Amino acid sequence: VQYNPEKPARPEDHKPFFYKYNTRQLYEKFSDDLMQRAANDRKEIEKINQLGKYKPKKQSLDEHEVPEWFRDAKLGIFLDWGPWSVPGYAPPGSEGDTGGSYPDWYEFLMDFTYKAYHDSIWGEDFRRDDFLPLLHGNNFDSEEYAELAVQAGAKYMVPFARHHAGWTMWESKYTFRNAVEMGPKRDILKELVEASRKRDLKFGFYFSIAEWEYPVITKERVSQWDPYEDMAIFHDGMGLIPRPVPLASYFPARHDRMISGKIPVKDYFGDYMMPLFKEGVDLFDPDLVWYDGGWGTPANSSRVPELSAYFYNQAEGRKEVVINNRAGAYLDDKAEQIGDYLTPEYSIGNVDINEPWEVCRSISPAFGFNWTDNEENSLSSKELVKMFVGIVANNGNLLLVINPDGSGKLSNVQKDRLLDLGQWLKVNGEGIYSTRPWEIQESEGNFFTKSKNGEFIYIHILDKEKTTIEVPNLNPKNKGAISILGSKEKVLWENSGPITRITIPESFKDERNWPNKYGFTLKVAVK
Amino acid sequence: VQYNPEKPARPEDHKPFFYKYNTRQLYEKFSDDLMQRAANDRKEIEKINQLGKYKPKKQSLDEHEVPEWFRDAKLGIFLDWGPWSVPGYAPPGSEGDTGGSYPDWYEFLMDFTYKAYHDSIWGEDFRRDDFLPLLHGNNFDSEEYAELAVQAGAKYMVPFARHHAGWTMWESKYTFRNAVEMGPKRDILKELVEASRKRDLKFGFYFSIAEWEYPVITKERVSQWDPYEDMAIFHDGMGLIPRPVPLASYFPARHDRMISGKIPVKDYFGDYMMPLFKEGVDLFDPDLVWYDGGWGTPANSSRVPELSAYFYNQAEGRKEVVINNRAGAYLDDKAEQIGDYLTPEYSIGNVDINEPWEVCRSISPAFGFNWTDNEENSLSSKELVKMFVGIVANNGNLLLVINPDGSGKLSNVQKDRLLDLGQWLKVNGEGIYSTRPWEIQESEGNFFTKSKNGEFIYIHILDKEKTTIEVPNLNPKNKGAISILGSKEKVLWENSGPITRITIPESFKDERNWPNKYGFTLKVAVK
Ligand code: NA
Ligand code: NA
Repeated sequence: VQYNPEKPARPEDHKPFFYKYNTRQLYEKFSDDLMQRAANDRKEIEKINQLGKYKPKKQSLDEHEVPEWFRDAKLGIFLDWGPWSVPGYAPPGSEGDTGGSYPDWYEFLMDFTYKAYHDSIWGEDFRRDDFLPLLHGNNFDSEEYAELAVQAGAKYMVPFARHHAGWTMWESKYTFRNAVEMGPKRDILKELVEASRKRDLKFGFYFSIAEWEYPVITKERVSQWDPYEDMAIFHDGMGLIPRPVPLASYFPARHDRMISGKIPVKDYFGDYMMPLFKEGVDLFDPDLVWYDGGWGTPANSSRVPELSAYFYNQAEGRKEVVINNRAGAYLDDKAEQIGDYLTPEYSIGNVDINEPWEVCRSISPAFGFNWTDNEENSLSSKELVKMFVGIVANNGNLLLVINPDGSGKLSNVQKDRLLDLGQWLKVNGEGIYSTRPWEIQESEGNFFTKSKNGEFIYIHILDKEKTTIEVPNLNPKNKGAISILGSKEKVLWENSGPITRITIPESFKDERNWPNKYGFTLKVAVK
Repeated sequence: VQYNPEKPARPEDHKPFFYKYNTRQLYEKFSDDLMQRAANDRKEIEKINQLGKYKPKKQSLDEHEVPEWFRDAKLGIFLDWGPWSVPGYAPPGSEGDTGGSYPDWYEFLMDFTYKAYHDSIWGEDFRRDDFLPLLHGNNFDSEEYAELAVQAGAKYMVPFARHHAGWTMWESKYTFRNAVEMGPKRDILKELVEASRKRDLKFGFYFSIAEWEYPVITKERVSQWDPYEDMAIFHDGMGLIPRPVPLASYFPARHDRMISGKIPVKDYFGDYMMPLFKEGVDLFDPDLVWYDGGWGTPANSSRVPELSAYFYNQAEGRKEVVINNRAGAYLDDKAEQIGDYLTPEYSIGNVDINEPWEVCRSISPAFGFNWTDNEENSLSSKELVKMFVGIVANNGNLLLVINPDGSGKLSNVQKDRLLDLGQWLKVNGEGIYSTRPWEIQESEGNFFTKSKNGEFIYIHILDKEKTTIEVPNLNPKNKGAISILGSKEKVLWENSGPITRITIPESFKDERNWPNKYGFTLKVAVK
């Protein structure tokens, strides 16, 4: 029952969590029915793709274009919440190759990289699924999360609808491992989509392709030591740590309490994943699909191309939609990809400025709550603004991860950063939303954007140690063509051959006279 | 400290077992030295095989013949004792394809098939290596074990020198996972070899080829989640349950306390197994090598042919020696085998009567102590005698497994069966030792053997409901050519064309007048 979510550890009278049905019980009651229902959905998907514009082929899917709303959005919120939020930890030195830290991998890595921590803090008898009842979500207010996104200046919201251990934020007909059956006992994704739609936030559907473990029905026994000859555990390469592939032996006392709620199938992809995706799309009508966890199986074999075509086709002539690039390797036997935009993770890297892209990260290294995170290891508001503008100037969006604890509460450090960014965007948003890169992006610590129609150039000034700005080939319309967003203060400037030389007004030498203390923005009418 | 070995469960104040060195410490201190020492041993082995009669080739090894002493022995004792003896359990329904039950697989299957039992009875925090201090061996008297083998009528003794988790009954220079460092704190194999030699028992060296897990040194990291980039866990297919092959990621909090004492190497076979085998052979000068655990790697790749040639070669001119057939599949890339005799396990199956073979089993299904075993699920003395004679008549030896508890004490049920068999053999042993199959083996519940020279036929009579024995083509020498071992009672008989008809003396109708109550034996001087 009781833990402090801000310093989470084993409760004093921990009892094991047994879902009303174990995995064999779920097999005996639900598997056949689920597999029949899945067969029907697959036929529906095939027909929609038959009738529709888009076919499950790269050639066909690549012709879909990034919508204007996505290019114009610039800022999204990535709502990284789930059972992993309860322990809310990754240890020092366990960073991924991205450079990020992954508390949101705790459910898997508790038996591996994070096991020393788990053994001492939670106990060796505390299983993955024991976290599910502890994810009560009593401070999780879906209305306030949508409002916070708005107040942060975000134009889209992507909750972690279903991550790699298979727990769905929505009430599903294809799994009892869902938010109504387990944890907060409410349809969290439904609350969030309703809260988002009534605020004009675009809504993204985050969907893990593979899962770390899934119980499957087999035609032969895996080994002679197995209690069941008709059942196994399915893996692909998603977990990165080598496991038996495709099948591991199934042992109830080992597996049941890391797969609570999951109904066995013969075919993980066809019988479970495909219809679960369809259900999410059909129920929630997302504007965006954010695939993840598809590096373990080629997109050809996982059948994600059919899901991508479906998503496009059920939207055609209703709304413009977009998909990320994480469907997996697209082969025709590195590989190629499908999807509308690249998703560099934590570290921006070398980006192609010609095509819109999206970086995902939180204000710290953490993907998922880390209870040890605080002001000193997180971005300052100043650093966040600076980082955001740099992203936008280079044709990117920021999908800003936020990391609530097991109660669903967001730390003040994270709240304050979001509200400071949003308050900066309230003033300077005209130089951000619906902008495109200019022929210069960054110069002398100043950042440039242009309005998509080309009438205005914006210059974001973040450093109070500045007096003159020299901009080659700016070409202001007339001597009154330069102003400051959110201010009446007149900007004096002169041309000097090709270079425009701007003197910062006297009052703006001190950043307490700025409309917003984290930066001011010059608006330049050009032509 | 305290458990009841006859009903073993988690001690009351269990503390974790940490060997003075963990796996990284063993790597830093000992690995280099071990790998240099291994290099020297490998050169020694290569030279011995270079200069010697036998080469590491099937053609060469197959020319070695089963020694007369093995064919003449008939009965051996298989001393199945180790860390697994402490928990002393396998659950119902977990039988191998052999039909046997394997408490001696507990160390592995505690995380798999036997995990339900282990979780409730020992606890999820109780690791494999926690059993090692509990194997105190305070009732393990090596002198009495050798004497018991003699009193059972056994001619050879095969202790479980090293089983699949790698714990050596001898003090080794190639592992700290040995009987002196861990468990009874004495050189158990040394005690047993000395006790055996002074009783003229032949001595067998039981040696597992593969182990379930071994820490190995790598040239690159297995996954990005690994704490060490220079280390992994090596597996082959020996465990049967699929594992990552050849390498799994290594995690100290997961692995260290199932591999206590084991010094990491680059090459499991070359750097560890080969020199450990050599050490055992050189130190103990065994008459017999009993390989096991070689079905996970072909004999070609494990390099066991070189060990077989070595063993033969270091014995040439000193003693006649023998090897079983469990080196592994012999290929030249359904496969062939090397070794001197077949080893059907638990169930005899279809045997080739033309070549000597050996069946291994205990008086119950169990390989390894099962604390729930008792009189009612074990062979009676009568059934054991009957089973033994059937084996011998078909050209087999019985390698009779005995199963002590964690204190090293053997159950009375097991002791009584052995003493009854030995007492039957004391009387009737002339019809067993140094015998060969006759043209009839079993007929009408009677069993036949012949002396190896062909002078005598022996007929073992086990059922008191018998008055006449009719034997085709038994040609007795003269009218006084038939007697009863251990008795002066005259045996009357008549020929009737091809058939010899023997009347059982009046007194022998009741089995209380038999020299031994479990059977009497006719001795027939023939042509
Ligand atoms: Na495209
Ligand atoms: Na041979």
